[PDB]
Amino acid sequence: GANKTVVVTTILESPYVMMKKNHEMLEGNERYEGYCVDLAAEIAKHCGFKYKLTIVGDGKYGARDADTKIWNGMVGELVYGKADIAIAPLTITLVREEVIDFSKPFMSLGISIMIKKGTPIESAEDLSKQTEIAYGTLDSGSTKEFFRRSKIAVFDKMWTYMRSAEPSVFVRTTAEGVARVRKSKGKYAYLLESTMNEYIEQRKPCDTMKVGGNLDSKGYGIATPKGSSLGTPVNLAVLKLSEQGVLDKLKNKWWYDKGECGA
Amino acid sequence: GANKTVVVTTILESPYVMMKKNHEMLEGNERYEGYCVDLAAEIAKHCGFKYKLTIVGDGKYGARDADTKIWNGMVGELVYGKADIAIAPLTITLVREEVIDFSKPFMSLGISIMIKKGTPIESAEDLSKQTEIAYGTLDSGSTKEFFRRSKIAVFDKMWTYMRSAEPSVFVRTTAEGVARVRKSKGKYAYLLESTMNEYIEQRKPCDTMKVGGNLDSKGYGIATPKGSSLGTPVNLAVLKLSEQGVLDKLKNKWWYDKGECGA
Ligand SMILES: CC(C)S(=O)(=O)NC[C@@H](C)c1ccc(-n2cc(CO)c(C(F)(F)F)n2)cc1
Ligand SMILES: N[C@@H](CCC(=O)O)C(=O)O
Ligand SMILES: N[C@@H](CCC(=O)O)C(=O)O
Repeated sequence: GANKTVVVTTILESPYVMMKKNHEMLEGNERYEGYCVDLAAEIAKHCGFKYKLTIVGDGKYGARDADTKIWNGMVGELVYGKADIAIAPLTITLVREEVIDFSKPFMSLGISIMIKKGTPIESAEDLSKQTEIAYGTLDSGSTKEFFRRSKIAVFDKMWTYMRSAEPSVFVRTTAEGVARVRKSKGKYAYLLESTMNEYIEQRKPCDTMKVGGNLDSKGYGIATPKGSSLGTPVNLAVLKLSEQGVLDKLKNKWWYDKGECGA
Repeated sequence: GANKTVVVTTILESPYVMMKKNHEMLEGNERYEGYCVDLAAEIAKHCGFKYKLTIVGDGKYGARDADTKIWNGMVGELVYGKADIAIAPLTITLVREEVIDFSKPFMSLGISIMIKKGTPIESAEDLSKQTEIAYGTLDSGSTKEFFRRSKIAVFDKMWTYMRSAEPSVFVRTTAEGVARVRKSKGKYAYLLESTMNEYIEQRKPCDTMKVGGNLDSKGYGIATPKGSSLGTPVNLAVLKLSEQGVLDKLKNKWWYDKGECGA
């Protein structure tokens, strides 16, 4: 039919979407800033639609409950028609690509290790061969699923430890996992996406480090309900923005230019 | 209808598709080896189709002639229905994504600089600020198009030089550009994709080097004619292979394990 204001689902995750400090003075899309706030503005311009940013109610990326088969998070908001598009650091996975459409990826990432500086760990293999330092992942996301499914020996060894560890090694939010690394005196390491890991390393108090190579190679995509009319224009817009240098400019804006830990 | 043997278009490009040395003893798909030979076998298995590898007649990736609007290369083979699928290091671009379907990317790359070891160049900026050392790209591909379209100052400066340079800085095949770097005593630098650059650096005579960071961020996709029934199963297969670790294993097989220049 006639063009309608598009409901965008997204998630509070630095530096993608962040509440402006004075947000209670502000209304609508003006409450928020970040890489995905900027990317939403670009996508909507290039597709000629009006839109409203909404933070996912349950604060989750998206996983399907094994008993109910109900999708939660941003994936769930698309699946049940509560949002028209998800513009967020939402990982392209086979289990999701089957229930939602994903654009070509707008950013690459791989799973990585965050340590408190000085922690005697340089790799996933190192983590797996010891017990002094606990380690975990975010709940309700692609990292946790990577470990759960992995048939690779070292990651399977890691998963077997993590699923049964006490107290729990899993966290609800990235901020929580970061707080735990910062406050555990080197006795907790966090497995999170390289992109997030990199942003945090350049933020005060400058007490974390990314170590080792990435565990996998993947991407974030703009997601739409399966068969949405938005899917095609959205994908073309991501490719156009890539080719125009805009994605690179936005990455520099929200990563390099936001660096607080020196050169 | 009933399932038919799929015609695969591909291109002789190391280490993706390479003639086996004894190929005149061999027939059909057995003539060829490489990353994309292996990837084709995996894709066809996961999609349950039989297939025939064919080398693109004109030896080109795909560009559209500005006067005729006729597509050449592997893109042209898809557009005119001479091939059912292209399984090759074929770059996802907006001009192509509009005439063919691309899978989610199976490998990432960026444009990069190849020099003869000892060449006093470390970046694109360095190349642009001098004239002693000539530099160019492959014809009929995404690298040449990147420079031609770029609105970025340094790349526009590079393009202005390259388009008018004499003798021509452009080459028909990657092997030709590599030969020119090797035989020009440091007076020619070649702009090519990081993936290819990396493979060549680890091959005898070990006389080239990749320098500087990548100029862009993009990917190779499996391409199909627009609206092909193969598009969906092919994409799911790429995601499944990614998640299974197969793409990483194949990268190690054809890059790291093929290294001839030491550690
Ligand atoms: C035209 C650009 C917008 S594009 O689409 O290339 N995307 C732009 C860039 C940043 C990108 C490239 C490849 C990937 N990627 C995803 C996967 C797995 O899905 C893999 C691999 F190869 F490691 F398996 N790479 C993710 C992101
Ligand atoms: N980007 C991930 C969330 C972060 C993580 O799982 O580490 C997802 O889409 O589920
Ligand atoms: N992968 C490129 C060819 C190599 C290049 O242009 O450097 C393409 O699809 O056109």
